[PDB]
Amino acid sequence: EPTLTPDELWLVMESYWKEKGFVRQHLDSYNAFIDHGLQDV
Repeated sequence: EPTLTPDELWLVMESYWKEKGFVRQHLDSYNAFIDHGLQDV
């Protein structure tokens, strides 16, 4: 079978950034600090 193309693999990676954003590391980790961070200190 004509395996995919190098152009359908674009549509997989296009769904990666419209689902989760680009500022992930700051935003997501701080989100966990509110839940389980303050209570343990």
